[PDB]
Amino acid sequence: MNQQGFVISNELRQQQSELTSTWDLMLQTRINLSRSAARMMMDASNQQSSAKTDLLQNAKTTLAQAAAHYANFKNMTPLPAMAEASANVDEKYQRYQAALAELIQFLDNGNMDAYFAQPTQGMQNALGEALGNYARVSENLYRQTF
Amino acid sequence: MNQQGFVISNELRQQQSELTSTWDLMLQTRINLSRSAARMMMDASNQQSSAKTDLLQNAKTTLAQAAAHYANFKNMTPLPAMAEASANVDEKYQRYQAALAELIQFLDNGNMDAYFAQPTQGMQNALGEALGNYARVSENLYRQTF
Repeated sequence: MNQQGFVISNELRQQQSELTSTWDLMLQTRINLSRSAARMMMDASNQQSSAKTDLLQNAKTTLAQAAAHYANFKNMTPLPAMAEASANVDEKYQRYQAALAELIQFLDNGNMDAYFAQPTQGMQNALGEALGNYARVSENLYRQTF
Repeated sequence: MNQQGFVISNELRQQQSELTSTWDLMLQTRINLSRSAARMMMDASNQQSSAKTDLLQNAKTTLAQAAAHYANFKNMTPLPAMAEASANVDEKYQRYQAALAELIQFLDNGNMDAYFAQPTQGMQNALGEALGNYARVSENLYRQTF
């Protein structure tokens, strides 16, 4: 229907929002984990809450928040035009969320070797790429509506 | 003019694009610097290009790319409705771009102490916040046009 433009617009609006929230968060989680891993050597110092003192904790919350965000995005059924794009993103998200979930495990148990061996970058890049696509396909939509 | 909707739309389209590119990049630069700082201790190993071996180099390019992006955004005069928002973002960007430029200096000269003392987070958060505003004000625009 004519007036339905807004309901199908705000939907494609929130799909983009929380999606950019997820990325912003996993991107902030990887930096938090590095601040913990970096300081888990010569410049340790802090004894109160050893290991999980400050940034490790902040990196558990940031992933938790990115999980909460995406959970909504996945809750919304993708438009027929965006089905193949949404899936590509979902898959790429699975790998990277997992990668970070394991980096948190690694930092919890002092597994530095494991930490620095996982090729986290490729999985981050794989997700960004899928994101740029979804966005392209997504913006195109409105342009194919004005 | 009536048809001008597209020229004023695509403009507010690219302003948002390259702006999200900048953030994505500084967010990727801080993670690169941590990978370098983290490994600039027990798990060094690599002798080819010591210090500036891999991630330090990648972190110079990512900032360089984020600089290139924003340079465009700043090149575009802000709409009367977005002037006060664009400025708030500019300022907050100045602090954080600088913060990262110095973390690169720190990692180049082995200044680990300086590296872990700068309160990078507050400046990142200060920028994200200003970004959420600009976005709000920016999205509102089209909604105040449909």
